[PDB]
Amino acid sequence: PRRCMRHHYVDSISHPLYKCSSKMVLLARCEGHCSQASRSEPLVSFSTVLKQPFRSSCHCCRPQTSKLKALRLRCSGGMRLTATYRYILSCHCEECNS
Amino acid sequence: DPRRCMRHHYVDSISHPLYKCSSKMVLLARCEGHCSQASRSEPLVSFSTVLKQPFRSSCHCCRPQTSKLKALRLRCSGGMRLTATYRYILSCHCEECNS
Ligand SMILES: [Cl-]
Repeated sequence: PRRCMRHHYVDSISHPLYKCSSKMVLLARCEGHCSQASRSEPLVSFSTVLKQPFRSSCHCCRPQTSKLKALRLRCSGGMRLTATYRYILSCHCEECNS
Repeated sequence: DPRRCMRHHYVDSISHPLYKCSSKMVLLARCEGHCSQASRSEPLVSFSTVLKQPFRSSCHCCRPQTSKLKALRLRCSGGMRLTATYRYILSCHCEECNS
């Protein structure tokens, strides 16, 4: 089966540079195999050599809708610091380059 | 031999989209298949104002790996000679959507 599904997991958010207390939060990701085949066929040009010579279709498992989240970290030096990220609510198969 | 990323041959009629021309039949190739790799998309974290692209993604697509540039002269009604170009695909493979 393993089609484009939404998946829950937990992770701990840290600042990549500063020293802060790890806060762990529930996240979601999209993952799976879109059923549609991907394809790529040549375009014909009477004007120029084509910068992009190919017409293609490719479906990828991506977030369809998501909710923005804020997160404050207790960072050393009495620093309060805030992080943003998007909690994924639904996933779908979507064209690689819309 | 499953339905994976590979080359397919077909003959196609080349014609100008605007001008009247004597069409030419040519052998073409395209890529088509199902890459084994699962696609995925995860949220990114940022301490700036919200990120414009909030997700890091992986997605493999069946694309031309190698190709040969072709040209073709079409005879057209106005006595005009029109030259088309296209790429003859030589090999296909699964490649990341972004690049
Ligand atoms: Cl010529």
